[PDB]
Amino acid sequence: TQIRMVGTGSAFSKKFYNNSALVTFTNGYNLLIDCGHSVPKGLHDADIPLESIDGILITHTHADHIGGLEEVALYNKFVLGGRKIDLLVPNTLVESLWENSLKGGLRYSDTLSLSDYFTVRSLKTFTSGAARTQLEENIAIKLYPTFHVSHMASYAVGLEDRGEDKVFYSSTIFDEYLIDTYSWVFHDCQFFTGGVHASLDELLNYIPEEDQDRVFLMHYGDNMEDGRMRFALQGRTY
Amino acid sequence: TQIRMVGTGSAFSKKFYNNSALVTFTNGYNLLIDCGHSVPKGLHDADIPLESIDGILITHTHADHIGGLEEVALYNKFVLGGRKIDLLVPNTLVESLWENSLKGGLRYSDTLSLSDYFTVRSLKTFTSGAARTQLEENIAIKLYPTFHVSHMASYAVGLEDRGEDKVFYSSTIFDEYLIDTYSWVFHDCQFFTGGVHASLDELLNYIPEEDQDRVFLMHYGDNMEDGRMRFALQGRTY
Ligand SMILES: [Zn+2]
Ligand SMILES: [Zn+2]
Ligand SMILES: [Zn+2]
Ligand SMILES: [Zn+2]
Repeated sequence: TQIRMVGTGSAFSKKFYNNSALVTFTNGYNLLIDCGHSVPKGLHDADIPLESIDGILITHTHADHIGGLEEVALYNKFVLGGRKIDLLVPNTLVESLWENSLKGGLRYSDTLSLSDYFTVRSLKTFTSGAARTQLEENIAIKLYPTFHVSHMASYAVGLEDRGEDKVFYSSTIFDEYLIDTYSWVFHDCQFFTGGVHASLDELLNYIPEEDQDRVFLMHYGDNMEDGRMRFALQGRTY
Repeated sequence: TQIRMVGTGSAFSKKFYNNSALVTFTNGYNLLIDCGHSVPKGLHDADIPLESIDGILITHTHADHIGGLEEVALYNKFVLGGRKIDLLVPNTLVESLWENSLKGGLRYSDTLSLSDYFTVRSLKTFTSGAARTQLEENIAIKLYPTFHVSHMASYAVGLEDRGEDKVFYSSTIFDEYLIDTYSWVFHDCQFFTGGVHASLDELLNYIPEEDQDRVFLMHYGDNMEDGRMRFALQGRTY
């Protein structure tokens, strides 16, 4: 079980791609978390063919995480002979994904629903706590509803491979009640206080406890020229 | 009056940016045609600061031409002290731009309408022919409704500087009835017959007339390793 950060920058970064995770499990299952407009290019830069993708997980209904979904359905239905793959989407983000964010239909293959391009795996969610959803024989996913922008639902995902909790992926603002009960933690990081992201200073305000060895930062601004926490390096495996 | 192609690739290209034109007129007016998700990065690569942008023209309500509009409003309202600039939008693409394509509101500066981030210049259009709309003392724009995808309106733009027709920008499928009554013509080009783009072979089917000196190709696929018509070179001025 190893992870590869396809992109690491924020929504408006120009040096790094859209923050997306490329997780490959012990049973050969390759999972991608979020697929923005520049994520398929980040996959083409990392020299991983898109034919190896088995499932895609979605935590946003915004451009930087769903931008490349139309391109993925383009590649699968046209070149790959309509290979319908997994689109792991939480239940509350299903109707908001197709009818709204994808204009109720794709551009090049106009009208059809989302079930024609992907095998929609509606994951279970609610608002007062976490939620577990099994996928394969040893692929489990814990979903935590994170607060990003008002009147919109974002989610954090945890991954369990054959029982053991492997990595906690936040995909979120500075949430006071964390769980890091996980081996590794990748957390959204910002360089300016306020807004709709967890800032670096807010992370250092909750840091004297030596859990810093586990924390990894991501989803940051473009001016990057940079305490025990190590940033997620784009193009670095495991 | 010179043009600079910021990006030249199609929606799914990875080597070139989103097809966008950077036009600077004789009166110092700098105009950008279409602003997709990778266009602000294409501006950062071309070493043109975004503070010099005077107006933005929109011919699509799709991701590859409106993706970067939220980033432009981000830069202007936050860093530039709320410098409201020109957003040249045809009349029929106004209500479809804000309520639908921009989720009825931006992410980082949540609720407000489009008039708070830009000075909406509603351009005049109709479906049976071209339409002229004056902007400044010597900035005129001719809008031709092009057919892209069904049940959606796209537009081609022509630019007249102090009277003379300078360039015809198609931004479209293979339209049989063209006007090239213009000095220069930039046309969408595709490498595969069918779809919703004008293909290269369809252009060569309408080519024995020696008007090829005027035609320039753009908005093409990524496999580019390539009759008198010359392709638009990314990063080439005038
Ligand atoms: Zn993100
Ligand atoms: Zn987010
Ligand atoms: Zn285009
Ligand atoms: Zn188009």
